[PDB]
Amino acid sequence: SMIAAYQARCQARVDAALDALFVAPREELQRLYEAMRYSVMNGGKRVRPLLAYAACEALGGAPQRADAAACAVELIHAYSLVHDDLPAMDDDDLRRGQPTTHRAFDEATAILAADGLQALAFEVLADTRRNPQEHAVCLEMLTRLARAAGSAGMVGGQAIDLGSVGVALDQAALEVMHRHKTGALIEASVRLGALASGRAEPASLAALERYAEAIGLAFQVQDDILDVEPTYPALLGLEAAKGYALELRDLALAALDGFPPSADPLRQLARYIV
Amino acid sequence: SMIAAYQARCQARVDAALDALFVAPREELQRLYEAMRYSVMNGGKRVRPLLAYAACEALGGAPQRADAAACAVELIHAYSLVHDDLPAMDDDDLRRGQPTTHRAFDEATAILAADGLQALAFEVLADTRRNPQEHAVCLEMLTRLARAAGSAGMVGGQAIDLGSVALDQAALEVMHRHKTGALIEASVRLGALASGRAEPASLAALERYAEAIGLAFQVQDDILDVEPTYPALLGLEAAKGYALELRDLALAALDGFPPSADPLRQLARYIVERR
Ligand SMILES: O=C(O)CCn1c(=O)oc2ccccc21
Ligand SMILES: O=C(O)CCn1c(=O)oc2ccccc21
Ligand SMILES: O=C(O)CCn1c(=O)oc2ccccc21
Ligand SMILES: [Cl-]
Repeated sequence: SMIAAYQARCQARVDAALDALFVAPREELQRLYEAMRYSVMNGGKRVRPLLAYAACEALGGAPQRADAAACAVELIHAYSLVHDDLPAMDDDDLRRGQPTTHRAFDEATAILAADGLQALAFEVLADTRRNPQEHAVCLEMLTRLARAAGSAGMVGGQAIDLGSVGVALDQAALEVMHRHKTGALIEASVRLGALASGRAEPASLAALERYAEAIGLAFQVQDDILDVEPTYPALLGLEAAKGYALELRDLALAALDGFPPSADPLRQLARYIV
Repeated sequence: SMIAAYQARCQARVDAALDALFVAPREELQRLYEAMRYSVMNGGKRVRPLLAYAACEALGGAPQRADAAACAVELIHAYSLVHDDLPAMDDDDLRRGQPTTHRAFDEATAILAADGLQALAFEVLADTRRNPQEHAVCLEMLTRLARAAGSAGMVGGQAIDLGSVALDQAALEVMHRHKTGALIEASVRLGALASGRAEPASLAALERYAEAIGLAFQVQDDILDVEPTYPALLGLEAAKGYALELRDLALAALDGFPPSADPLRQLARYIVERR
């Protein structure tokens, strides 16, 4: 497909940029940096970088402009999964058949590596060589990532989740959890790409935000559906869940009304998800 | 010396600014925000904020200019302590007699509250209302904090410590300079940036200052514990002498600074005069 090729391009590109970030500045830090590299360079699909690049293109920006954005959102993502894997959280020994970072190294080193990955996400955005936007735009990219990654966004979502165990969530509560835990960062990926284009305007930003809201949820619905083929199918029944995923794809496509052909990657992604 | 009063003024001010950051934006996030507040609003002495304010004043800036800097360095510091307390690290039930965050709440919540505190540190610096410097200066503050807080600074120092075992003075100093020095130095740097009057020579001198006091503090601390350390490496009396040498280097780095740098001078003396 066109989307398969777009994904593969985004993945090669961001991977090359990320791989360069993990050189220990001195010998004593080698194992720390190897854990950082292990936590990031793990064959992930890089959906968040794809979204940054595609949002950048949708507004007419050359995609290399979003390199730093793409790296930052992937760094946030990766750190979040390392902390999530720990015994006090999800306690996961394996991710796609490979040991998780605390299992491959040790729990302290995993905690620290991921802590350093979060810092690096911000470092890369603030670095006007790696992220060479107008300074006001660099700051807005930082602001948006920090809000989305923190306790009002992704980390907050993780807290809502742990605070809902043993409660039977209704759909509205489930969606509140998803919008925080995964939606904030998806939205920030699109927002930061769009900002990197050097052509953002408030109307186009608001429309891309509607797009992102839609596809973020659509990812979760469809994930639950593929698991079958407190979940969307369990709440709704399998068939109504499938209908809901199509509704989300339609909201996503509608948000892109008026965009030029250079938004086709975002349209194609919305279809691919469902 | 008025250093105690300077410290108390810096503490009240930064505490007021920090306390305002822990309002949950909706109900479902209340307990997370409470754990964040619990992890920061613990009566700490706020040395890093003190440094940001004093560096700002040392360069003729009004101190409220450094409010965001002060908050950001304290947030990084507070998150680092919460993760350090965790069972996989130092495994402490107590911090100054009070239950650690993982005990008062739970381990996941401690991990997450601290993760959120790190994001907030960057949020506060990038927020041009809370940190109303020129844009280029906001970015340099962000750059410096990020580098100091991450795997090449504070987190790296934590890894070096974890990774160490049979260690010589140079290697001990490498560990300290990362684990504690980087953030101490960034506190001074950010405050100086916030003055609006930074320049390379002054920045460099303040960096020498920060290097010196960060180390002096660790030397004096080992000396007081008596009661792989500075006294064991050097002998108790040469360690005491080395603490004075570090204070002197700190004070020499501030040669030529005006009287408004007096808080930094008094702080350097205080570090080696305690007990
Ligand atoms: O599994 C693969 O390697 C290709 C699958 N794949 C694709 O074709 O487009 C995608 C967009 C986002 C994530 C995965 C995608
Ligand atoms: O802890 C007190 O209230 C008095 C001790 N104290 C002081 O007098 O100045 C200080 C600077 C930093 C940390 C502690 C300091
Ligand atoms: O972490 C703290 O707040 C207490 C330790 N501490 C202090 O009280 O004065 C210091 C000066 C330099 C480095 C650490 C110092
Ligand atoms: Cl389709």
